[PDB]
Amino acid sequence: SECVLGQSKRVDFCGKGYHLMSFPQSAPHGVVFLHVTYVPAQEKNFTTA
Amino acid sequence: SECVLGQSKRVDFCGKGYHLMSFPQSAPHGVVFLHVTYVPAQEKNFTTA
Ligand SMILES: *[C@@H]1O[C@H](CO)[C@@H](O)[C@H](O)[C@H]1NC(C)=O
Ligand SMILES: *[C@@H]1O[C@H](CO)[C@@H](O)[C@H](O)[C@H]1NC(C)=O
Repeated sequence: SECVLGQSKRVDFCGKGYHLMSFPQSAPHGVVFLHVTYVPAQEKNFTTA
Repeated sequence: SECVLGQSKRVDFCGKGYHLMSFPQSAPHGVVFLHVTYVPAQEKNFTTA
């Protein structure tokens, strides 16, 4: 309900990183979610105020 | 806590649609929530960019 039908702000609920969308996949006696997430990379130091 | 005392962004948690607010009602050995919800209607196709 929260990952597939929507976008969840809950941290590490629908996968690590910032959630974008999820895709359900069937399995024997279960369900498999492919949690697409946005992971930042290669940060840079900056002076801030 | 989440539906009555506040507004829930969780999809299909506090009712089917965009949750506005909920109202609790007591019942024997349980509780009843009246989930007020905003569901859109009257769609119209439009070209987008
Ligand atoms: C920022 O600078 C500190 C010390 O100069 C260094 O240890 C750190 O790795 C730098 N971070 C990045 C992302 O370059
Ligand atoms: C939009 O296009 C579809 C094409 O199948 C059509 O059925 C529908 O009536 C159109 N308008 C609405 C109400 O979204």
